[PDB]
Amino acid sequence: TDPAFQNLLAEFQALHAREPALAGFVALPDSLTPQPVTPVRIPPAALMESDPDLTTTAYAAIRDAFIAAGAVAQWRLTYQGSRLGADFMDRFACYCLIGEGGPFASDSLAAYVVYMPAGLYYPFHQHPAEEIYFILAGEAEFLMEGHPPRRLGPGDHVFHPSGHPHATRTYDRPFMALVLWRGDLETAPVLTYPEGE
Ligand SMILES: [Fe+3]
Repeated sequence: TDPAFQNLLAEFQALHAREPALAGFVALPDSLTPQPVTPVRIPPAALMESDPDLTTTAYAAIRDAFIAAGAVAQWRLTYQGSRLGADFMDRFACYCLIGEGGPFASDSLAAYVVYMPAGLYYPFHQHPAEEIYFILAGEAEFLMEGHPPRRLGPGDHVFHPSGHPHATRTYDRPFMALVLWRGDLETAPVLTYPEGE
């Protein structure tokens, strides 16, 4: 429906295809049932739209498209009643494209955008889905329990085994990423340390 979302999908489908780490993770079913989205705006959206420093190589289209459908997105508010403050809540940017709260439905995958501004810590978090982080724009640090950290640029990617604690920290750069889920799509991410860290 909303042509913002229309263009987005199409930018999704084509990158998926061009990118082995995506196409290797999940097959695109081709073949997604449309569903209405109730818009929710949050300040992070503003942030994403505004950020002058979401730099790329090969991934401007999708990026722009992510931005464009931002106006119509269901912005999420995961971590709501946690230990995380508005500091977090008003900076951490996420919406659904494929799945719950997104314009398209699927039993096989979900797809998302993550934005984070500079000077932010995304604390250690976890979920049942298997995960891929494909970076579109800027750069950030990726954290994963028991592995050395990785600085992630564009077209870089990280795999998250099930339940595996992972974190992100931005320094002076922002980033945007495509995030794909497979497996248990229904269980929302939770903080690994709801009281600490
Ligand atoms: Fe995750």
